[PDB]
Amino acid sequence: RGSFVEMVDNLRGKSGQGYYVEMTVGSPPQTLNILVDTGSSNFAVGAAPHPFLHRYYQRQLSSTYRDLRKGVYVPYTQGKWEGELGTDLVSIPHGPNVTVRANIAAITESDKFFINGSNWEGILGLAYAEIARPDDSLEPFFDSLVKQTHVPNLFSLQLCGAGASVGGSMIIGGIDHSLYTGSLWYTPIRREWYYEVIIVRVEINGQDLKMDCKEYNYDKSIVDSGTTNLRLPKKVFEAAVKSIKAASSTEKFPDGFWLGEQLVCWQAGTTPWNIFPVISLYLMGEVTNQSFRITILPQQYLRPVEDVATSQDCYKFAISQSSTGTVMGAVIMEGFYVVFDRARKRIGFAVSACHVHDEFRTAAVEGPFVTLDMEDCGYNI
Ligand SMILES: C[C@]1(c2cc(NC(=O)c3cnc(OCF)cn3)ccc2F)N=C(N)SCC12CCS(=O)(=O)CC2
Repeated sequence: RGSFVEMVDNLRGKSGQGYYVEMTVGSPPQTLNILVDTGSSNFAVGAAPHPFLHRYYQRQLSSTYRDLRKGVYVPYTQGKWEGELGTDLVSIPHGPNVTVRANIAAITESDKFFINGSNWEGILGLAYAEIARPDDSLEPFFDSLVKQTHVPNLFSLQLCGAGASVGGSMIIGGIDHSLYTGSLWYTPIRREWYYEVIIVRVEINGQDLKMDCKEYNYDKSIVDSGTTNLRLPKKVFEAAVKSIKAASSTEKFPDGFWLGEQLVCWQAGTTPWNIFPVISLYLMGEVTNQSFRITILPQQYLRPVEDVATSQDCYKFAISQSSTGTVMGAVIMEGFYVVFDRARKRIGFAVSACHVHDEFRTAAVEGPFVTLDMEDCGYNI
């Protein structure tokens, strides 16, 4: 407990292409890069020679593979992934020294699932059984790991981010104190499906948005390492933007930029960070009527876009509207060291030692604060 040097820096990626960890599957071990995803619950890997993929899982080569004789079909708005369920021996080379028999969805067809140019071939769904596909009988990887080893029921993420290569750490079964400054503050996991949390108050540059409790969590708030943006519910997004525009009145920008429909650029080394507000989410504390506050910088919500071939320091506004509730994606998580305390049904937040900041302002985790009716920020059908 406390120092996990072997796991420090085990996360890699490219800006906007997520964070991945090296894993091995089967015997002999087939190495794959796997996207760390706290927003889903399936261990799903490419199993066929899709042209975008560096490699893929080849079941024929593995003496420990076991077929479950069940397909799985996961559709969504932009496309789909489908696969054949099995189990096999799984390890994380830069994780604990254990091998687990876990479920593997072997991907055999997809549409707009894999990213062209990316270096990952699969997705580690780290959320709970209730949202595993096809159903909650399919035990998620982390449940198998805890059930089969002496690994504590906890993991933490330091997602580092650029300011294009990213990095960070996934501490399996513990916390590394060198990855954060100040103290951890815990928010309760409302229900064990996604990592669900309750946002209790929103401030832009210290100004309360003044909306009802309930809107911030309509229909859900989640902590999601598989989403880039801070995604806010429609009404919350509107009020936030009105406020951000107002705070950034010194320089004007087209209306499309705020909808992430176009980019905006400055001359190199001359970004006016200072003209942009801090954003504060207050989270339900551990104790009745107690809350804490996390604060992100423009360095977190203005993402550097290197990819633009039509221009030779451009940025994307990475706060966006949602119909699925609040999603605290990379925009949030790049500010903090995030502890998913599954054992104690809570998520810790602390200032990330690696978060990108300037000489003037820092990402912050502050408390305690007094907030009443925090249960009422929560949503029910
Ligand atoms: C499985 C999935 C997913 C995420 C990603 N992410 C990235 O690629 C990325 C990129 N950059 C990120 O941060 C910045 F690096 C962070 N995640 C890819 C495939 C997926 F299948 N996981 C998520 N947490 S939400 C989209 C989703 C779930 C909902 S759904 O089924 O409607 C579509 C797919």
